[PDB]
Amino acid sequence: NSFSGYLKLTDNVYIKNADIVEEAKKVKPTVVVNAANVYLKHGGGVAGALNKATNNAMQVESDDYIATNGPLKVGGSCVLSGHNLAKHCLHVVGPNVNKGEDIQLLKSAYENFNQHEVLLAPLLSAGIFGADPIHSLRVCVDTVRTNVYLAVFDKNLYDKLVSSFL
Ligand SMILES: O=C(O)C1=C(c2ccc3nccnc3c2)CCC1
Repeated sequence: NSFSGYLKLTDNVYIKNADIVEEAKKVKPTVVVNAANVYLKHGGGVAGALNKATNNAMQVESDDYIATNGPLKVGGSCVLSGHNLAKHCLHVVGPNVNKGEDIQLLKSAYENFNQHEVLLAPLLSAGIFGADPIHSLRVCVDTVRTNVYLAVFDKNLYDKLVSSFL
């Protein structure tokens, strides 16, 4: 968990402008969080980038998980291998508010982080899921109590989050 160059936002939330894939390779954290969908189909965004970095090993494992256990629910999670990126990958489903999924489930999604002492993660429900990323950072800060290191790819978004917060 050799996190470097993070800005401390609260006693347990840290933020950096970085590619989460590169952070996972440099740090080899105990847990990397995936911004997943209920069928664990890692087609784009952060999910597609993490899967690509494992050379599809994450997708083959995810398919076997779904055949045995069924899909997750919105607001839920499962722990699978982190492959070459981490000891574990915590797959978490935030609501896709553009498909009518309730924004109240974004608190349930962040609650899954509390089963892990330290996590490297993206903001949930940002990008294609449609939630406002600054609102997602506020829910993370209010809900997560363990130590979370957030990676934000886009520098324009990172500066907006740091300005709104501090
Ligand atoms: O900074 C982020 O967590 C966000 C996104 C991201 C991040 C890394 C990605 N890497 C490759 C392709 N697409 C990506 C999208 C999309 C929404 C916010």
